[PDB]
Amino acid sequence: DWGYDDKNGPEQWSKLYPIANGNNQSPVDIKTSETKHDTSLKPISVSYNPATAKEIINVGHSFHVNFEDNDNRSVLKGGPFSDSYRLFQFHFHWGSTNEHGSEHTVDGVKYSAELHVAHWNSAKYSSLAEAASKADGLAVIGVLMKVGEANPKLQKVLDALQAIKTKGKRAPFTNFDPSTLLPSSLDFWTYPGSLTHPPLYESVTWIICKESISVSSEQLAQFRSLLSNVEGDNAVPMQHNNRPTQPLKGRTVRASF
Ligand SMILES: NS(=O)(=O)c1ccc(NC(=O)NCCNCc2ccccc2F)cc1
Ligand SMILES: [Zn+2]
Repeated sequence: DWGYDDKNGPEQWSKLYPIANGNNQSPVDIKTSETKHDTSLKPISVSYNPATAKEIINVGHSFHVNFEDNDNRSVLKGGPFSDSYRLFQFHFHWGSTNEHGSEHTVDGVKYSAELHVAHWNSAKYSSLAEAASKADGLAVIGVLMKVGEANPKLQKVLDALQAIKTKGKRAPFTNFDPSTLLPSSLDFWTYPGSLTHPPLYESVTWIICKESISVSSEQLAQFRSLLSNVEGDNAVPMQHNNRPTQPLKGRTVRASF
């Protein structure tokens, strides 16, 4: 059972998952003086149907908001992609204090949290299960979350957490368009990488937004008040779930701007 504590956490994941030391691991530190602007990168285009929102789940180390993915009602296009990618989930990462919590960093700067909006390649594969291990299978948008003013677009998400306080609880989460959480500008960096926790598949084309979104200190406290234990056990708050940045190993981070 992998986790984020000292015994089962990121520094130990390679014992069970050798790809943790691979050549396309995520997240990374984006050094802006080493990024390569690419004129072939098209703008990011997201078109999400709020009717595809399905369910919110406490998965023990985090929580997930999942989406119906039987058709192309909610898709990501453009950027580095020729294929359409189908939305299936968004979630967050955070840290134990405000000074860190993001997974990606920019010129060494750590933000307080990070939003991940995940999609799978339905042009080429028939299911998330098939796509998840393919090099071109997944596309995740990452948004860095900077501590500051309370973000009202987070409100439905935050209000839902009281119904999924402990591990394994789930509840309907409907009529929600997560493009409302994205920053005003979709200028981005992109690089080939991986899932940021086990099974750590090197299957993700990352889209990291240049512009951050805000989150308040109290909103972050709501994330950290989620419990990793099952109902009835001693409460164990979800204090953090961000992986340290990993070596680029010769990869190039491209810039759309
Ligand atoms: N933080 S993140 O990089 O945005 C991120 C991290 C993890 C996930 N999880 C995920 O994709 N599960 C789907 C796996 N497909 C089913 C499957 C097939 C074969 C073996 C195992 C298995 F579960 C998503 C995004
Ligand atoms: Zn994530």
